[PDB]
Amino acid sequence: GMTEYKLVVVGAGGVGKSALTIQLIQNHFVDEYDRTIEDSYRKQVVIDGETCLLDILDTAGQEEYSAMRDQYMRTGEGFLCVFAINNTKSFEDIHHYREQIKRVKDSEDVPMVLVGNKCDLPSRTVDTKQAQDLARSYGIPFIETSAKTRQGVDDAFYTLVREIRKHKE
Ligand SMILES: Nc1nc2c(ncn2[C@@H]2O[C@H](COP(=O)(O)OP(=O)(O)NP(=O)(O)O)[C@@H](O)[C@H]2O)c(=O)[nH]1
Ligand SMILES: [Mg+2]
Repeated sequence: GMTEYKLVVVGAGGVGKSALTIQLIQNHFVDEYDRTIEDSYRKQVVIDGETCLLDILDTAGQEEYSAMRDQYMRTGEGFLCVFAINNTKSFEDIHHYREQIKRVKDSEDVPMVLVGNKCDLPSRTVDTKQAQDLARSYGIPFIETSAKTRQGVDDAFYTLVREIRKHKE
């Protein structure tokens, strides 16, 4: 049968977790206008020649909401850790999300991808090489994305699936 992947998108408020998830699943960019909440989004894709089902949990970046935190972190198979390249604080916050995940999973080897989003904007304060250097320290892939243009979006999620598959040997 088809394998399903429970992917969890985490990161600071406003970095574009929802917009990435909606661009991946629905192929359009949300900004000014209203939208209905779902929080869990599903998609069939072919990655490296194997069809699979993606189940994406789009988490809140507000720290005051975390009832599901140890929940959705416990049920997730891999994590997209998102910061925005114009938000130094959200890049600094990656450490805290990676530590939360490691604790909840009780593992030093959790499938994860570091995502630097909003790479269409000119106001960059996080250098690509600095984020690459951090991802190398963790041993995980780094991808730059734009939910506005779709640059990198498929690649970020598919790379996470490839990390889960590699882990599962
Ligand atoms: N220029 C640009 N703006 C983006 C990009 N991704 C998201 N945004 C904008 O940034 C804002 C925050 O995006 P949103 O997806 O709601 O962020 P979030 O991480 O889910 N927020 P929260 O943690 O509050 O749930 C929105 O105005 C959205 O249009 C991107 O790649 N480029
Ligand atoms: Mg959101």
